Amino acid sequence: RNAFYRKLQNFLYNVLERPRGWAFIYHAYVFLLVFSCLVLSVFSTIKEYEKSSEGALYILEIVTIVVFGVEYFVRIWAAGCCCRYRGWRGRLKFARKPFCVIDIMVLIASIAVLASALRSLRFLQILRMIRMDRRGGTWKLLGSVVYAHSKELVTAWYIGFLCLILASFLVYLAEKGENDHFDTYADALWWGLITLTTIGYGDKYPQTWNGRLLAATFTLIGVSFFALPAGILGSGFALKVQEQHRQKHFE
Amino acid sequence: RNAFYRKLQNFLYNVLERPRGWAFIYHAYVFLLVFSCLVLSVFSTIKEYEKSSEGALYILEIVTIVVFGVEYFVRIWAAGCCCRYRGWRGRLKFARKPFCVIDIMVLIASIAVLASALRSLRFLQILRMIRMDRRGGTWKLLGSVVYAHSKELVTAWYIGFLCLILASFLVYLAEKGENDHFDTYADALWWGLITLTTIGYGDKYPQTWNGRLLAATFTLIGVSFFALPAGILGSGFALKVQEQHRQKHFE
Amino acid sequence: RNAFYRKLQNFLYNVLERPRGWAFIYHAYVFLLVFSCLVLSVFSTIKEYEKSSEGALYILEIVTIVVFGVEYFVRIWAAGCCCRYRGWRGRLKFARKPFCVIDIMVLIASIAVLASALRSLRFLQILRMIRMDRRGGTWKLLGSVVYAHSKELVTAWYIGFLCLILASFLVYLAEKGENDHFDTYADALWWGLITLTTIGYGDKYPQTWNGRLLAATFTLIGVSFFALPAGILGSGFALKVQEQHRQKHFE
Amino acid sequence: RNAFYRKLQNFLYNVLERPRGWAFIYHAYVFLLVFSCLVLSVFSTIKEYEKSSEGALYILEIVTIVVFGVEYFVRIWAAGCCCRYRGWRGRLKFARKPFCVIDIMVLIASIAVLASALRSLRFLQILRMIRMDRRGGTWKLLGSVVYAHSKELVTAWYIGFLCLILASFLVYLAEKGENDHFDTYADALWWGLITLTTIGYGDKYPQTWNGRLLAATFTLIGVSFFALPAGILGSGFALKVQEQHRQKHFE
Ligand SMILES: C#CCN(Cc1ccc(F)cc1)c1cc(C)c(NC(=O)OC)c(C)c1
Ligand SMILES: C#CCN(Cc1ccc(F)cc1)c1cc(C)c(NC(=O)OC)c(C)c1
Ligand SMILES: C#CCN(Cc1ccc(F)cc1)c1cc(C)c(NC(=O)OC)c(C)c1
Ligand SMILES: C#CCN(Cc1ccc(F)cc1)c1cc(C)c(NC(=O)OC)c(C)c1
Ligand SMILES: C#CCN(Cc1ccc(F)cc1)c1cc(C)c(NC(=O)OC)c(C)c1
Ligand SMILES: C#CCN(Cc1ccc(F)cc1)c1cc(C)c(NC(=O)OC)c(C)c1
Ligand SMILES: C#CCN(Cc1ccc(F)cc1)c1cc(C)c(NC(=O)OC)c(C)c1
Ligand SMILES: C#CCN(Cc1ccc(F)cc1)c1cc(C)c(NC(=O)OC)c(C)c1
Repeated sequence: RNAFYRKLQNFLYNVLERPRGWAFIYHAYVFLLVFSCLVLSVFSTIKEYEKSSEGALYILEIVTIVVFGVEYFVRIWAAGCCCRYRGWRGRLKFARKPFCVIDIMVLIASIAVLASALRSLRFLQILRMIRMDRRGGTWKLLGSVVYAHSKELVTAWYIGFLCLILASFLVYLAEKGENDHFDTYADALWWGLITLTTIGYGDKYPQTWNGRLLAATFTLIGVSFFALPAGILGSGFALKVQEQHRQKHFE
Repeated sequence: RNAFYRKLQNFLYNVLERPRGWAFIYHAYVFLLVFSCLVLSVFSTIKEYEKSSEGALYILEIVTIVVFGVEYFVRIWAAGCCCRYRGWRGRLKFARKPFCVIDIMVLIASIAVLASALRSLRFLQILRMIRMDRRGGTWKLLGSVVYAHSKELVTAWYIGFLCLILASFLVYLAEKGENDHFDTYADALWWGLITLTTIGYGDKYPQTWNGRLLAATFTLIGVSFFALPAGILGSGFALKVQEQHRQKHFE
Repeated sequence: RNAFYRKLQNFLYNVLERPRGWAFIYHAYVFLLVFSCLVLSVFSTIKEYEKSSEGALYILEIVTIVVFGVEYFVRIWAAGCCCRYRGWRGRLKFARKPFCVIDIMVLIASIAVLASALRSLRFLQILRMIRMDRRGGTWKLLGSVVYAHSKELVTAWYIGFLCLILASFLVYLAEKGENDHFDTYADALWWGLITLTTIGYGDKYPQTWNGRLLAATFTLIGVSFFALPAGILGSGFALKVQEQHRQKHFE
Repeated sequence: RNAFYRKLQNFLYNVLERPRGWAFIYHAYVFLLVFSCLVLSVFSTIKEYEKSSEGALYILEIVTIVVFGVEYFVRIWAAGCCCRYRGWRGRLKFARKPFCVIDIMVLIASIAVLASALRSLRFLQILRMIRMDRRGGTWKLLGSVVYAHSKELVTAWYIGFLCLILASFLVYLAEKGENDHFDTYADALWWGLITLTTIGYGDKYPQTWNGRLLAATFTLIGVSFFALPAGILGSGFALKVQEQHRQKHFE
């Protein structure tokens, strides 16, 4: 009874460790559970709906603690699949990795919390969401694509900042006394930031003909130069996928 | 008198079934008719304009029922073009497909409705709009492009969610008591969602210097990381078109 | 004295007709003049600043009429450069083209107007702006790129429309009586259109927990599926430039 | 003691002049210092927080003056690294370049200012931010990419302007008397500009059924044709990076 043993250990370590396919289904389900916990906590932040929120949240938190403990133990057991971590010493030295210790300390802290502390619960929940990666692949990919396109990101940032400063100063000059919205340069800078991002709250906006005339040009330039970085990064990601796919199809 | 018979049957089945060219003109016209029906229903949802809207909608609904019935019958007849569905048995077994039964049940239901029920009319109208595809090609193309770029979509979603949570929490801390807009963490989360998408209703916005200072950075990051997915998918679609066009030109 | 004659005629026809380089400077200057005329008319639409607006606009309109007449006559004269239009008969038959007759009728109409009619001035000014192309190249390029990417434009439009309808209906159901903003389905549709485009006026927005909860998902999907078409078309234009540049460098 | 001399001079000139790698760390730190100075000035523009703002700003301005003077002198000394600028005459003729004279005059002016003048401080601070490039590389790259994609930028601008004019005029006609927001054509143009950019202040918006019906189409077209330029430029930048990277990898 060792062929089935090794088969199961291999498959379980592969699914729980770096997955590639349908193994993501389990990760999606556990993510959905933790997300439901987070949403219930957010609902518990209110007074009207506090009752039902805590009623569900208590049992859901117990369930997620049970699930996380079981997952951690099965991961520790299946760690013997890799040729490096073998035996008692191998599994003992496996735990020294940052993420395993993070997991064990996290479940210890949350079990202590559950057994005015909701702030700690929020912190631990967002930290668990941070833990979802477990390998920093997202950060590495983002850093690679950002470094590849550093020159254009820098030029876009430079020109956008210059346009923001110029537009804010000109509008502040043109509407110093005729509009109470722009009473200090800080207010004009806030207006420029909120308009060149196209958020447009509406709390501030030019009213004199000078301000509207100057905006009709400077906002037209600034909106594009503020949307540029997202387009650059999206095209970078798409081109990287294209090149990777063609290269992998070659070999 | 069978060469013309087969010619007409072939051409009509090709036009009514998968079209490639000017056949889309008829589809566009029928879509325009159903869209006019939908708009008239929306106008009939109001009390001031109920009279004229209903007066037009009755006859337009009758016309569209007639058109859909004629189209269904001619499609059933022309189904004999394909080598698979032939004869009485072939045409009888043709109707078992999901979309043909959907069409027949749909026109039956709408004719029954026309012969406080406007909710059913709305449901059936949006269902007809769903039926416009008839092959799920849109869904398949979207799924293919999404699967191809899954890694970058995931990284963008992860970083955007983290930025949203961090910004909302920091602003909520900075404006707990000095601004009545942010009285619960749910309100801060709503503000963050509405600002990082650049919708910017204006119902909530920071007013203290802390909130504005923290936004000036976190919204700058979050707006880009929330615009990223659309750019990624658009570039994916464009690159897919380029590769498909070059490949088809090769052969 | 015929080498200089032909040299000047060739150069002037090339600059005035399809330009390629610094010839665009003259076009830019004339565009700036007509744009100034338009802006002065817009200022004349107001009562406070009517005086100075008309004072400048009268002389500017006279100047632009003079310039347009001179340009039309010199174009007619230089039309003899092309091997097709030659001599009296050639130049007479040249005028039959749609744009030349448009220009002559336009300057006739504007000279008649200048010699409560400001509406006609606005119409003729926007028409002159339309005339700026003179070849429909913009429309042809747009049509080509749109036709190339028709399938993805259609899928994006389909999914975006479905998302808009679903989100609007769900929010209307969730906020029929608890929010006076959503009192008819037309209002909910207007809100959905204004939110999925990220315009976000703020005149309408959900207030109940149901509406906010449903928006937190449906707007996240819809904003991306509404931004998709612009990204698709921009990537199409960029890829077309890349391919054209490489092809021209090949030959 | 001349091998170390030349080694240090070479390394310092390379780091202070065109950098390529970790040399950017020093530039980032000096940028952070000047940015802190700017933010403190902006805070000093207010009356409530003037005290602490000026208290920090005085010493920070002294520190930045010291740093800039030291940097200028060390740059002048290290200029001897280049084979062109050598000796007393070489270093003397080095200063004639626009940026060196700009820097020396700038530090002279700021030292004079520090030894109701805050407007001059703002001007000199934004000018120092302008000086951050020192080579105009950002402007050259932007100009190159803009020139490469000139045709599509022009077509997008043309169609977007036409759509803006048409939509504004139609909405103004449809809401001349029933909505006080649109009382002059200038107001309608302002509304169109603020809506087609998706800024959406909310100060103006259609209320009659005509205006909403016409917007539901014209804004849908205009939003895409106004977002087009940023997407075009972003894709251009990404494709330029791809081609440059492949070409450099070739050689
Ligand atoms: C102003 C501006 C942009 N920034 C700074 C910046 C970057 C990203 C941000 F998110 C915020 C601020 C910037 C601009 C330039 C030209 C350079 N180049 C340089 O100094 O080399 C001599 C550098 C090193 C930084
Ligand atoms: C254009 C413009 C403004 N800037 C530059 C800037 C910022 C702060 C300064 F103090 C000075 C210059 C800018 C713009 C965006 C969209 C982002 N976010 C982003 O790129 O996400 C990927 C950032 C990080 C900076
Ligand atoms: C937080 C976040 C994003 N999401 C979830 C998500 C995705 C799309 C949505 F639209 C909404 C939520 C996410 C993030 C990561 C790193 C992973 N990777 C992983 O767990 O493998 C170990 C997965 C499987 C999902
Ligand atoms: C960035 C960001 C936020 N997220 C990720 C997210 C969402 C919910 C969570 F609970 C957790 C993480 C996000 C953003 C967009 C634009 C979309 N829509 C889309 O991509 O359409 C193609 C989706 C589906 C998710
Ligand atoms: C709903 C939706 C989109 N539209 C219509 C549309 C297009 C552009 C607009 F700007 C507005 C409306 C649409 C959708 C599909 C699936 C098809 N395909 C089809 O019928 O072939 C069988 C067609 C022909 C049109
Ligand atoms: C997604 C979405 C909505 N739709 C589709 C749609 C429109 C009307 C219907 F009645 C039905 C379906 C849509 C979206 C945009 C941005 C545009 N404009 C554009 O693409 O400019 C290039 C158009 C022309 C249609
Ligand atoms: C209207 C419009 C766009 N513009 C002007 C413009 C450009 C950029 C701006 F930011 C602002 C205004 C424009 C349009 C066309 C067709 C041409 N072509 C031409 O005249 O050749 C005969 C030119 C030379 C300029
Ligand atoms: C589409 C549209 C409007 N236009 C064209 C236009 C402008 C003024 C006119 F008077 C006439 C035509 C437009 C749009 C944008 C985003 C920008 N900014 C930009 O591209 O940054 C890179 C500019 C410079 C012009």
